[PDB]
Amino acid sequence: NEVGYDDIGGCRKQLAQIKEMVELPLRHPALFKAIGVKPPRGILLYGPPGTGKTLIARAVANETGAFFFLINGPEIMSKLAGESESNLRKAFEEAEKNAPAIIFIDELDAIAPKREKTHGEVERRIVSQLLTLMDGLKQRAHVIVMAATNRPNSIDPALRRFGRFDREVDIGIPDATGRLEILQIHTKNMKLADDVDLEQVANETHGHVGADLAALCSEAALQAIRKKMDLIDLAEVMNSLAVTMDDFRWALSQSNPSALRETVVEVPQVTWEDIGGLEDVKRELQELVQYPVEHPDKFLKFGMTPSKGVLFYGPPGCGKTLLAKAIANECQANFISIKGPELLTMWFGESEANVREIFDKARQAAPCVLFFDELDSIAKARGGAADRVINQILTEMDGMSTKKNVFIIGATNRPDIIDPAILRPGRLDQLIYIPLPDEKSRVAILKANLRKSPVAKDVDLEFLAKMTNGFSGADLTEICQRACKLAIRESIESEIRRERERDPVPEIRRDHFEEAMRFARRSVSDNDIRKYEMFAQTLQQ
Amino acid sequence: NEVGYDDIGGCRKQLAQIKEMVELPLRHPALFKAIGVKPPRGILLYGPPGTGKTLIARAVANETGAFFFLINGPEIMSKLAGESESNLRKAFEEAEKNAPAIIFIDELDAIAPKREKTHGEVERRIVSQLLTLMDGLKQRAHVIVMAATNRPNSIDPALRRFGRFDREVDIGIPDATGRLEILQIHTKNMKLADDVDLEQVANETHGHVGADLAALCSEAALQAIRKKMDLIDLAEVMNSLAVTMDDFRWALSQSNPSALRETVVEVPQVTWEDIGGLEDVKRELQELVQYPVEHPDKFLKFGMTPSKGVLFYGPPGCGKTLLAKAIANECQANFISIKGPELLTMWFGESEANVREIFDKARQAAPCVLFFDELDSIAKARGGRVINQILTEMDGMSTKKNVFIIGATNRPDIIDPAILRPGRLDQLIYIPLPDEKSRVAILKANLRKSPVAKDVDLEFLAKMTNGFSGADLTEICQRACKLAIRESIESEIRRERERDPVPEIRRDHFEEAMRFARRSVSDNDIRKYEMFAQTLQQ
Repeated sequence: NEVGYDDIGGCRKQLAQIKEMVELPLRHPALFKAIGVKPPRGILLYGPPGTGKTLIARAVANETGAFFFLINGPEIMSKLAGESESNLRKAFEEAEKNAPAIIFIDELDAIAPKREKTHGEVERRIVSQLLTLMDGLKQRAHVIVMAATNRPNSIDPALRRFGRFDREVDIGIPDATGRLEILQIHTKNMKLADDVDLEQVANETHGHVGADLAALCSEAALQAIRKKMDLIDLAEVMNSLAVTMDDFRWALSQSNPSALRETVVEVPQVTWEDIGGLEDVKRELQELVQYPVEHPDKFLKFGMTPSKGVLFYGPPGCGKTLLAKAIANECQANFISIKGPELLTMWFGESEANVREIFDKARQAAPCVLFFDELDSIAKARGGAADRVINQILTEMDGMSTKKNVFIIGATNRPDIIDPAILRPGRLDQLIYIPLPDEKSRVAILKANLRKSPVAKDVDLEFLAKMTNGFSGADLTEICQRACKLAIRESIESEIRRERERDPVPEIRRDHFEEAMRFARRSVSDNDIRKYEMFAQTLQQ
Repeated sequence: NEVGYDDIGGCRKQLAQIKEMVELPLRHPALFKAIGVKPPRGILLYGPPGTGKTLIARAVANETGAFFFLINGPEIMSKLAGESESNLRKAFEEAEKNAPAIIFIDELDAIAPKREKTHGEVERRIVSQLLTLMDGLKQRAHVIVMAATNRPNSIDPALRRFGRFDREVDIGIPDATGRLEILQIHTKNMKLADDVDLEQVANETHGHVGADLAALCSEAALQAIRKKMDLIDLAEVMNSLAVTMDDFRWALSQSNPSALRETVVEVPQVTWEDIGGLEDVKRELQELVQYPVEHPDKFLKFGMTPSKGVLFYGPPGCGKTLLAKAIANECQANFISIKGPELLTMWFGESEANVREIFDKARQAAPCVLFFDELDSIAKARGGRVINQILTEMDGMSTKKNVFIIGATNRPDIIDPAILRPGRLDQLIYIPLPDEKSRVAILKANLRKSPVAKDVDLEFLAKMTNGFSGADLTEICQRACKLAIRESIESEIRRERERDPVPEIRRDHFEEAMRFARRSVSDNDIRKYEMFAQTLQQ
């Protein structure tokens, strides 16, 4: 036993939560009379698999100094019939006499799956044996258990019956800083050529696993092996560990992550400078999520509970999406975004428990903001009514208190045919129309265009911002892509003349901007803007 | 064994009923030749898990003084195959050898689910052995068996056949004062700092259960442990039992609700001051609700037992919802609200069979009034199933045992051609757009749970909103509250920026919120409701 905190760390919030929730037998054995009962009587761990949850349990039992005693879960499935209760009853009786015991089983879906998966008799008998051993461990000298599950829907809800397995602590995936921590710890073994800071690697990667970052580190060292020709039993590499930034980018091009397409949960990094204008609107969207978190006395002063979200109907654009990202960044709260295709999956695909799973993820990862987009798509597809999604949405938000403040940010192209029921109070009625973005917002968009972009003189960004009033900010990012395409068309094409004969000029100029402002279009028409301003008739009841 | 009867509470009506039904072994065993048969044979216990039904059975066995012997159902499933009759016939013969015996079986659905879900043979061997034991206890010296079930439909319907396990006592989840009672129990063992009276913690923790309140009272002390920097094995962490209201609202902020999104059954604390006006309407509603319950002599005078509910149509407003809550408050009856998304869930999604269980919970929860909302949304979603079982279940409901069905409807024409027929809910009632006295009651609801002072002209806003809605006037009240809070943030930001809360909304905030409201009803929308005032001289 040689593990530590930092090995599979990075997820500092969840590891700090499990630090606060597990340390109660550590140094405080008689405190259970003061607290009344231990909140750990079994701790469930759902997430994308293989994220070092087993090493998380090993690390927390190392820091408590308790008898860890890992039991491999599918070994019970690997035992023969009639003796499958061995190494579980024996393990629990071993942990009964050893009072500092933090039990960790793993792959509980092998042991205790969904009720549809429980065909056969020995599997449900193993399930019953484990849960009866668990509630037999009532207090029983401060012994707890930990599990390793995919998601709570895939396991037996009889184990999720409370009084046992009541703690759900959602390790999930790390952020760019957490992936930087995992990448730094896994590169403690190796040595790099210092041509990369590895924050660009951890920021560039998306949806990976800590074991997948171990695979990236292994493939970078493998590329260091692959570059050199086969030395005759040589330690010429063992003193010259020289993995490069080229090795890391080629490893990133090769690797296929596993936790891809799972819904991300963590706070994003926008820091409010992408957006501009709508100062009372941005103050309102700041306050509705921040002051429930930062000033509970102010909503304790007046007990009238504010709404738990908005509806950003308006023109199609990424400004509402980046605004909703920066809201959770400035609140420093978690963020889950469920866009249009995922909403269409419940109507085309017909799995309406997914809405329950998304809101359960939102509740379990509180404080959080649920961003929703393209909500009219399931209704405009019907046109050319709620249809299993919107009624599910109203079902979940009705069962949603102001405590565990899940925030619901909608985004809609057309407010006419979305839902009559969302306009009523008690539901989510905040018709915050963000307009087509004006000149200050487009200057902020141009400032965001400078991010990860070498910039110099000669560019007339103010002239383009003055011309493109009707062109939206998402469309201004589109013409930034067009000008980038025109620059990339001629950058290395300039120096390929040198190689054809035998400077990169890494700056976009104004002629590329003029060609890009010739080529494109605009993503709005005025006959949509008039029905956007149709809601300005809201004067008097 | 240390649990007293007063240790568990909350469900006062349910605990009174189960003390009424279990006490027949207690002190009067010779009463069985007077009553003929013992009315408990098997008592079924449904409800969400974590409500302390094991504690309830232990406490009722402790006040009875009977041989309890609780067994948990999955321990039978934990045993080896072919010897699983251990702790089943052994347990029932152990209860046979001791006459005051109250068997409690925890998690019956792990033993006896529905029979088609009992794939394989040994599950129904165990279920058959248990039920043959159940009717093998014919009288057998006053033994009865209780069983912790999750839901009545989830267990085998053969197991609830009249003769074994036919007493349903519908424990359910507790109400707000029941939550206060369980909170007082869980804070009896510990001590707080008395900044909160624990009513203000318990009157909003909706959808929570006794295990949830145990989690609240545990994590409040955990927050108190989190408050100190470090105590190195010393008794300052034990004597300073000083958890705060901030710790309790933080604990509710870190509370995962177990039995939320469930049909709640509580008495709703409205007390009639929310809605005024409509003297004839309120007279006939308290007539048709309370007087069948509290005056059965006048309804045994004559035989025309009236309708089992009414229909409310007109504009979409919260006044009829709080009205339906307040009538059940005034009769002190239970209340289950069936909402629009709940009714729309079954029709597009094919969940129709749970209507048979919602009406079953209604029938168990009698006397009660059922509120139904937005029933035309299923009707208006035809152009862009479930209601045919509401039209079956109330038709299969007796003239007594009130389960009164209150409907909420936008368009009164499109709902149902059969509900206006007598025998069904033929009492069409147009609850109108809210008028001046109703809006005064809306202002009374606005100043309810609100800090108040002078510079208020709520009557001036009432006269500005003369022929206009009151639910949108409540929306005006949250808009003015939102205006007052954001200017009540800037009052204290100068003290923190340079280095009073003003807890009353002023009149300029209300007159600014006047400009951010819309007519919810239209004049032709009023006219198509008022066309149904055609019921006149024949």
